[PDB]
Amino acid sequence: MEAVLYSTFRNHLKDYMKKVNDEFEPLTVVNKNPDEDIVVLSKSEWDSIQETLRIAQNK
Amino acid sequence: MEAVLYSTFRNHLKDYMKKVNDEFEPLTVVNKNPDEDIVVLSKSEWDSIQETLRIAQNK
Repeated sequence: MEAVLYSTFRNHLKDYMKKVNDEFEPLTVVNKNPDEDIVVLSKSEWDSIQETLRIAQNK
Repeated sequence: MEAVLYSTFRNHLKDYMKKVNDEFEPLTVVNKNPDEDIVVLSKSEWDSIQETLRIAQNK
């Protein structure tokens, strides 16, 4: 997964939001404090994951 | 899921990163352009999802 330093993510926030949407690929934001670290993905991909999970549970 | 306007998310980025970590709960960032919309969650929770998916496929 693409990994992005916090400062770089903050400095280019809209670009990264467009990237995860346009690429259907998540990224990780890297902090010096690991308890701040996050994953960013499009709502479309998140919904894909959640719909797939519920469909798979039904099947 | 908690929904956060883009401007509010940008203005309080570190607070929201700490929130998704401390709460083990994702949030959605709401843009005027839906193709910019994202989900933010902790790396810990993402890893939980991915480990669970692979374990469930094995079982």
